Amino acid sequence: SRKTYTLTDYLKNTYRLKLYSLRWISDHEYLYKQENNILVFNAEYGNSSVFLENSTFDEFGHSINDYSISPDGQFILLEYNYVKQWRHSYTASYDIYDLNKRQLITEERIPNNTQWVTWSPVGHKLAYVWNNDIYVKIEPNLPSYRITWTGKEDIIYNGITDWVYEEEVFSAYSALWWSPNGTFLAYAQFNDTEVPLIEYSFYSDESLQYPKTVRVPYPKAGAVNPTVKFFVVNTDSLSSVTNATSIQITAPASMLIGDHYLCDVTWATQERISLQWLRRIQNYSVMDICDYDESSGRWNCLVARQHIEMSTTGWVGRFRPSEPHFTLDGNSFYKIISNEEGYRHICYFQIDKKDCTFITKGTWEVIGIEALTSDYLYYISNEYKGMPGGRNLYKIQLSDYTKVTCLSCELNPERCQYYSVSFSKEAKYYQLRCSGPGLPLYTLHSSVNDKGLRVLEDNSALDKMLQNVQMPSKKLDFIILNETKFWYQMILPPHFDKSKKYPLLLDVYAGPCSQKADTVFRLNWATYLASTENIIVASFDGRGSGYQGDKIMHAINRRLGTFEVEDQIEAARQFSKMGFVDNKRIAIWGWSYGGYVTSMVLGSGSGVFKCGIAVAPVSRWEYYDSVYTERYMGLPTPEDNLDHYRNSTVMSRAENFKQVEYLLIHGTADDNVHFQQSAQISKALVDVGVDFQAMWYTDEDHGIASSTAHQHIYTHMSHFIKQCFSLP
Amino acid sequence: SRKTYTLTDYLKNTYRLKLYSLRWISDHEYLYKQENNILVFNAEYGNSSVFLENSTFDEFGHSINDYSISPDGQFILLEYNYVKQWRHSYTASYDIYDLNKRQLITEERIPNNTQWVTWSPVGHKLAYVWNNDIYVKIEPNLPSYRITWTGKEDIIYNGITDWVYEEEVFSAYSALWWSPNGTFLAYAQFNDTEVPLIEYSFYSDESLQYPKTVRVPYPKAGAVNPTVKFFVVNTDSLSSVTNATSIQITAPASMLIGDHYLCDVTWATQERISLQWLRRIQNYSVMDICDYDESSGRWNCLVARQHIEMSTTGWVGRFRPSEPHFTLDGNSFYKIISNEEGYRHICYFQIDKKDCTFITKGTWEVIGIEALTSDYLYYISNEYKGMPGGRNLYKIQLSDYTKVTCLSCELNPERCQYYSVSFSKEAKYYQLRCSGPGLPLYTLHSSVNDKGLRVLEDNSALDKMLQNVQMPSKKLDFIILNETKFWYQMILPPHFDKSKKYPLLLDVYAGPCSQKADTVFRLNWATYLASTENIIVASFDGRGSGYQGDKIMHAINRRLGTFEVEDQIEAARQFSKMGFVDNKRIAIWGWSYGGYVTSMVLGSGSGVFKCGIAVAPVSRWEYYDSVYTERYMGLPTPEDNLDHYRNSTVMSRAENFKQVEYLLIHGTADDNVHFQQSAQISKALVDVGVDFQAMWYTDEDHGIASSTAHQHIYTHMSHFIKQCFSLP
Ligand SMILES: N[C@@H](CCNC(=O)c1ccc(-c2cccc(C(F)(F)F)c2)cc1)Cc1cc(F)c(F)cc1F
Ligand SMILES: N[C@@H](CCNC(=O)c1ccc(-c2cccc(C(F)(F)F)c2)cc1)Cc1cc(F)c(F)cc1F
Repeated sequence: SRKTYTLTDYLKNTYRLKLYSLRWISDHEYLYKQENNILVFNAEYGNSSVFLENSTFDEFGHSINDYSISPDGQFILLEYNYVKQWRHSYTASYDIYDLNKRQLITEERIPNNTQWVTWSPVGHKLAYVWNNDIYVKIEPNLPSYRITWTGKEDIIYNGITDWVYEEEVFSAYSALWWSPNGTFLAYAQFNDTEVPLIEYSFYSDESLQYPKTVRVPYPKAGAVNPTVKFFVVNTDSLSSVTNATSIQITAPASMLIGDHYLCDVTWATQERISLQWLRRIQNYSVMDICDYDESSGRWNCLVARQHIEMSTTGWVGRFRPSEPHFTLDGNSFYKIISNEEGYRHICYFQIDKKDCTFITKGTWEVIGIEALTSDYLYYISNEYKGMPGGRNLYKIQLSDYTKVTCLSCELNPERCQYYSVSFSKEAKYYQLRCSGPGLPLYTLHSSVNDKGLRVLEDNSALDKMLQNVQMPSKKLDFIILNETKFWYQMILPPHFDKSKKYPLLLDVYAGPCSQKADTVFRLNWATYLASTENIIVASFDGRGSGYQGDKIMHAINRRLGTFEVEDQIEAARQFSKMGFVDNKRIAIWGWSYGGYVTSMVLGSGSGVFKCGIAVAPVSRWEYYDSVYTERYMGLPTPEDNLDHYRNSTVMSRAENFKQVEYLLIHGTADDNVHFQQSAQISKALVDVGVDFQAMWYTDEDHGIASSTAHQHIYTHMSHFIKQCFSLP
Repeated sequence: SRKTYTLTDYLKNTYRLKLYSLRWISDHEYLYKQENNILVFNAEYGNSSVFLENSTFDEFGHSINDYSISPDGQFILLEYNYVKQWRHSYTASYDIYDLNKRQLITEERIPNNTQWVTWSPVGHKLAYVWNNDIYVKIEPNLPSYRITWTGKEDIIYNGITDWVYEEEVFSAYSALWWSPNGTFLAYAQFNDTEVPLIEYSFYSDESLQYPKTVRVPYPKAGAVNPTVKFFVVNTDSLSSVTNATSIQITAPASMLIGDHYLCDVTWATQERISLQWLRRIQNYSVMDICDYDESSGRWNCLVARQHIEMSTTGWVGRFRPSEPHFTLDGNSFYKIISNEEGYRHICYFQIDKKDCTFITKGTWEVIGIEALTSDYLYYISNEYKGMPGGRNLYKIQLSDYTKVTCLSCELNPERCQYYSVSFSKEAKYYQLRCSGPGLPLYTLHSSVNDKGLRVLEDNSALDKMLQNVQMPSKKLDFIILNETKFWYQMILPPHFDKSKKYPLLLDVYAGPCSQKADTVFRLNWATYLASTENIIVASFDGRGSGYQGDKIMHAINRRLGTFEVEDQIEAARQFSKMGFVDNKRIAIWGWSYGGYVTSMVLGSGSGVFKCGIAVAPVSRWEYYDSVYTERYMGLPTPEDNLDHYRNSTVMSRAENFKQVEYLLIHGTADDNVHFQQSAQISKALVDVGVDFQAMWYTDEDHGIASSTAHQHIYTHMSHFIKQCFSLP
């Protein structure tokens, strides 16, 4: 093949991966969009066709960002006027459409700048947050009853996460939960009153004559956190002329003794909701189970049905403690927790019994509980071929815990080692989403039979074009460092000749529970570098990395900026112990956590690496947010861990940068890793007379994700590497 | 010579220029400091010796930043605890010392964080500003009477300039004027109430967990300006138990019709003070002369003793209108104004007569009036050898306006063509400060005789070492472009060979009234470039440039970002029309205004220049301060000049940067040219997919002047140039 995967291929998206994005609404009915056409595929027969023609909204009057169909097939929510806030959060505008009655509503509309909105999980009620206050609407035209009255901007958050909760805990803007009926609106309240603010400049269009100052309630390590109250309200019994009563659920006693976060809300039954609470020191959590006193109107969390989760070697959970899965009756649950040997497995609990029973075991981990039937529990794990880089669907028999069937391991062993799954309601049917090492492969299935009905997308189009191009290949292997196996992955250039010396780029993330070596098919920067510029792009999962059990993962506990960084160096040495590395031309790079590691590595003065790029790096843990930082580091106080805190900064390593070429890039409106962190590094290197290279990106955040800038930054970075490696 | 002026020579200050910094206190007595020793040289005889021994303060207890001896020889003010604000402004701490009585005061001390402080011009009174309010102290231990009560931070300024006045109008923090007696404290009041704020981040020591937001009352072009009131108060008649009465002087009527600034305060006599007022549109100024009604207690500005200054071709004054010089009686004054042909010359005014009389004329300008006697007026001009790059002391006979004696032209024609002057009281004796083309040369003189008593410093030390080093030479010449002569200066490398092709660096300022080509000796970056890296470093004074009369200077009126930029390009062409320029290797660079021009030139797509560095550049005039920007551009409104404003941005030229290599540098804590200005450029270039090089400087201002950073920046820029020119 004469052609090659080029920078412009990557940047302009020459070769598209096709996804198959479906959405179940019954136990056999899902949706697929097509040239604006919302079809409804019937997995049971195949006699699928129109649900909503593409032209239905050619007159609508606005560009349509997203849609939500009420579960009861009666309405469609129309999300237009999208405006991003943080990672998950945004505000939008919303119109409701009567499907049964070919008509768009016009009365008692859902207001512009709405923070969140969602259907009741059965029926067609609407919960919406606007101005920090929650509103309910039983019918798509009746006035909305105001649940909360305390919403103040950047102080009181009703039904929605503040910044830290958004990013660190829940990964959504939304702090609302429906009871599977439609009766109860569970919601949390966040008081940011004494949280400090991060303040940075936003410059906007050329036209804006004074830069605006952005101000964000953001708790850095050891600062004052937000506080949380949790409430439940009845939706049915809602007088259109009395301010509703929301029954607060107070937390456990072991929690109220001090700083705590709310770290899970999972409903069990129509009148039973679970909560999990985490202490500010995140090695101790508790789960409450609370029933509705149908005569009293209160909520009762039986001290005898609490369940403690804790760790002596580390923190609780991968990032947070896992969610529980309740059986129809809601008297027992399944939950992934760490076992005695330190492996995340499925433990089966009874509401009232302290001890659970491990219904899976071994040297490997459960990734997620996916669905639970009367007969089976389905879960994804990296058990197959002893490979933590891999993902598969498995099936366990409820009536017998040794009847484990792998549903995916065998379908396409060569093409498909990284599965994910989407189940129909009642888990009647399921989609498998294969992500590598071959091209993504979407296929549909029936639980009952296990037989593979239909191939939904096999990307053979993409595959056609790829035969024309000199693709890199991808080695996934381990090396042994103690009696421990540490996985790496290399992206080998085309026609890789093991006797030649290739230049190597060490691509780094390295954060707690990271996994940079996997079986996933990717078309990114690395592809352009290997293919066109004949650069091996490595990645390595050392200590602190996840899915290999608490011994590797918690190795980094209270010691961030150490083993993970050192393993990264070690890994490089080992690649040059192999024979294909021009050890006069090893580079490093990374973004976010991985920019930090790349900065630490460069400052280590191991003289292994020539140059390096840090994108949006952490430079000092006291600058990052409390909930992340503390999870690993605890409190920056001399009675706690102020020592490793002060010992793990990039600035303290500035002298050693004399030995390297360094490119530092930061977006200026990074709400997350504040430009501050990069500004401190620069100042440090300036103070010590080290030259380096810098780039900022005006009005850009942690993603540097705008079309123009993403192009600019990968371009810029490309030259830097080429220059560093001397490539004409 | 084997050695060369190296980067490290420039950066580490290998070769020092010696100054001779004296301060007159009588008509024959001045001071010189020596290894901490404050001597007093008696120019009359020479029998000079100790005034204050170096050890006098080895016990003082603080590091001493500065000192001020009261005019009546009785006290010394001790300024310690210096803390910079803007260009001139700062806060400090002050102790008073009794010279007559070998004792440091301890009672009713001058308070920490004092904004300004000054002796009465005769006697030993003290005026001090603190918390925006003025305080007077008749004796160094008696309580201080509070003159003003309205001082509010960042809103009310009594006795001190706000940001824009500091930088643009007066060039001091101080808005206080003593009457030559010690009777009257004239002061101005600045109301910033509706001035917008510039807000930027300041990051501080590593330790500061949240960056601080700096907020500064700063009016961008066409924003709401500060307003000014002016007051006079009697110091003598000051009850220690009645709030003083300050007599407001209101402005003229022609002023109060709209926006205006106060643009000069010069006292005439013990009971007569001059003011000048400038309209917000700065082509019209008025001067008030005001006498004290000794019975009334008012101030009277006789409408018949007003004097209008205005321009049809430009703005009034070089930057502001010039100060007046009053004769002993205070009934007439001398002032530099522009003549009928557009040359800044000395016009002689009578208090009551509209017209003045030009007592100098020609194609050349008066730089400044230096002293006036009963017999002579002394002034500096660039008249000699028709050279606007030169500065000389001249003398005119009051009794006869043709008796013009040049006091300096002839002393050392080869060494000395750039003089400045310091006069004793009554102008009995004078120091000449020669600044080039030779090594600075400081010499003392007597007015009466004109004979050169003593050589004070001849830098022959510096001259010794320089004979060891391969110094660059400096050609200063003109070229003709229309029937106009435009001056340039080249810094030629050692052993310059006119038949070889040298790479050329065009060093740019180019702003209104700029002069980059002069006879001054400099040891800067340019020196290292020419000497060591054999790079010609040129500079060129095109239209908009000063000291050559209103026709060149006002050429740029309402057209900033045009002729000045174009002439810069033209200049380059002309250097490559000569034969020593490798025209495949012309670069451009500049700081502040010059950063702007460097950016416009690079954006011109004249493909004359290969690379270029912009330090701290203006990028869009609507981002700069009102008082500077409006002086040249008027208002950014469609009924005014919104057109040239919007047509003169660097962002609009972003496409053309594809043709060049570009280095953009900004300090992040630039209170002056906000990092905004650079942040908008970068954004523009990213939007048009242009690659460039960027460097920010954490917590640096428009000076990038901190010791570590100035080193870093000149280092970084050096590599960039070398790289661009391919120099090993
Ligand atoms: N801010 C950090 C986010 C880390 N959290 C997660 O990735 C994450 C991912 C998933 C979940 C999550 C959400 C719902 C349910 C679960 C559950 F199933 F319970 F495990 C987990 C919780 C947290 C990452 C980060 C880390 C850095 F060091 C840095 F500099 C920048 C960064 F953005
Ligand atoms: N702000 C600009 C000021 C340059 N200098 C002056 O304006 C100035 C202003 C006033 C005077 C002055 C002060 C006292 C008395 C007199 C006079 F009375 F005229 F003798 C003039 C002398 C020089 C410089 C500048 C210009 C820019 F374009 C830019 F982007 C940044 C900058 F800092």
